[PDB]
Amino acid sequence: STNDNIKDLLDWYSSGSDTFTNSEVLDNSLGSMRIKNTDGSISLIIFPSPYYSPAFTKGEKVDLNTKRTKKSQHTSEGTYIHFQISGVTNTEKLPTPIELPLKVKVHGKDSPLKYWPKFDKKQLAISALDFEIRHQLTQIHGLYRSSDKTGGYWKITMNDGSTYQSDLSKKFEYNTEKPPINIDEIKTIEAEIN
Repeated sequence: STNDNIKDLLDWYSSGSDTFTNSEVLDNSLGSMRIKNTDGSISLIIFPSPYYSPAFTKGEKVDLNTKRTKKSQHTSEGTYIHFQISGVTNTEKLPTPIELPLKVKVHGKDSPLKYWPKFDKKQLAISALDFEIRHQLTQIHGLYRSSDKTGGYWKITMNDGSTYQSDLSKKFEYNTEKPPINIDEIKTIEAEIN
């Protein structure tokens, strides 16, 4: 049996993420952005962190690799609105897609990856990297599904030695999220399930 916190995390990381490329900025105020997607929908995205406050101005193009906070709505005016959190980056692509070095250990023993995607974007928000890492863990490695896989961490080590890390027993700390990083500067990503 697992506790209620672990159940919320299983629901959160087992659903998917929203992906929109080449969207256009309509408005950008403190803590949010109103974006128009190519398919005609509108995205209302919140940015709770003072360290990651997108500075894109009206008219600029951006990419979305984000998560919805609630069900989308059809309004009176007939617009389709998405409610998402974080995940806005520039539209730059890498010369050729790369494979991010992810090594996973479950109870100290190595656990091989299955369906770990390649990435063609130059920069990804840290919350998006968090979603991808944890999603692979819940779908392929059993994270949050039983009581013996409820904690651990993931750690990204950059070429200069600086690191980013998240505790798997808690939801990603959106309120203190750091700015998006260039994925081609990541030396290693390790994930351990206790």
